[PDB]
Amino acid sequence: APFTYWLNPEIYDAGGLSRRAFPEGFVFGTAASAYQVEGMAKQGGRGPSIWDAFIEKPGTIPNNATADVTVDEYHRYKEDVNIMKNMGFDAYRFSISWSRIFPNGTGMVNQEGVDYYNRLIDYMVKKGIKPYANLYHYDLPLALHEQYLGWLSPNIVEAFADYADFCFQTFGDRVKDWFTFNEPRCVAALGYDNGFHAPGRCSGCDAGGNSTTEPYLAAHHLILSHAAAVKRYREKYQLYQKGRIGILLDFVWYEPFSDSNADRAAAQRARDFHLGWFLDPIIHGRYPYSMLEIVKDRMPTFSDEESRMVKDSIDYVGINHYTSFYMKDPGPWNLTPTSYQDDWHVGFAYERNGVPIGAQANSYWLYIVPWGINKAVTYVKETYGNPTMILSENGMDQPGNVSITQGVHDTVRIRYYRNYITELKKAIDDGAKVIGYFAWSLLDNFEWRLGYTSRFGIVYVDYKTLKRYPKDSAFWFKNMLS
Ligand SMILES: OC[C@@H]1[C@@H](O)[C@H](O)[C@H](O)c2nccn21
Repeated sequence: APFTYWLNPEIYDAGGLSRRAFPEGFVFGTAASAYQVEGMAKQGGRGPSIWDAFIEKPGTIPNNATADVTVDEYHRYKEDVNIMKNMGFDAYRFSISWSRIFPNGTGMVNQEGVDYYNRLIDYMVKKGIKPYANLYHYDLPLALHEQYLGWLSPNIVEAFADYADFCFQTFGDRVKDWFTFNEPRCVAALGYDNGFHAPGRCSGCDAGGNSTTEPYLAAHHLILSHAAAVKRYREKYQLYQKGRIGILLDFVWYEPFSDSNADRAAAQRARDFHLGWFLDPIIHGRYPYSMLEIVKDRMPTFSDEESRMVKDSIDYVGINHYTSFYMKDPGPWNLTPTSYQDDWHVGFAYERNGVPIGAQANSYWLYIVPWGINKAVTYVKETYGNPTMILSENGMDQPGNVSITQGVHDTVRIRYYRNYITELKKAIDDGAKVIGYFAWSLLDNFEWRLGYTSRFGIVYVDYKTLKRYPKDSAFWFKNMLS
């Protein structure tokens, strides 16, 4: 419809933002993941992942949609990179599909898979887009899950390190910025606490599991796998390739509902279980105190050697930040362990004095709370010794069921980005060592359990034709970044 092409004046209101408002060399980019954008899930030599198996169960994804094709970046990568360049972005964080490189997780390399990533990276470099390569975004090769239950076995650690090592050796001559994992908290909690994500394990889940122990086991092995991969990079590659390696951690801002000691403690406890679970080991070589005291024997311990390997195993930390909630003390605690989520012993709140903390996006979990990004970045600065940070994801979603015509006029997303980036700038002006910002995501894509019912892109994708239509938010970035 002709209204698709109405010029939204919001595009040109940058709210005082520009590159001059950020540090010299500050990177702006977009982020996506292999499974969510590539397609060719069962082609090109790619081995099955745990999500290929998980999606097979009817009812798992709305309308039984799959990511077998999704937005087909496998074939359309030049177009996508061209849009990124045209909108003024400096960088693209993509992920490498483990099972596209090693169909069964180990051993035989799938050369067709290697050739794909080589094409993608060479084109990015040609067009002057900086590659940031994440090694893992939820896509464990099914064979490793079948062999020894994947993240639940110590066997996975060296399996991951070998895969990482291969990637460094193969792609590290042009990829200078690496991440080991996207959101290991999500991998552990959604995969093994409530089974919402693959492999769908939890207490009483059809696939089996134990919510009291398995999340902590998976998280422990993810931390070890991260540190073993970083060891490979540091000992064999870093000096020659002159790149950097880190990890991507989700961080919801938890704000005390009131200034009571109990509510402040509740908020800290939520931070500990959400972020500290991974960041305390990396920065201090130990788990958070609250977690140790609450979870006790159900949390694995690091050997002295492991602790040394894990501590300072990053050159920077990616903070994936979207939203904030209020946190309350929930009263006396139940003494019987039931789940990781229950181990937090906190109460969530979404409003205070009849006022919502913010408007909701399409996603049930996503509340629009711009001030939260400032508090979250300041918290990491003050708590973890002013580490080098990348704000590695930020964005919001519309319903999937919107047309091209209305889908492109995403004024709410412009406001989201203007406000959140403004609040991030305040944190940086106050001393936070943030070196980059990445929007989730360039394209509308396969949104895990929500399938195609959620649209996170700054570029609309018609799923019938796979044609791209930049939304007003993409043009907002284009104007702001120029
Ligand atoms: O929900 C939108 C996106 C996901 O598509 C993706 O897994 C990303 O890593 C992420 N972290 C928090 C939210 N999101």
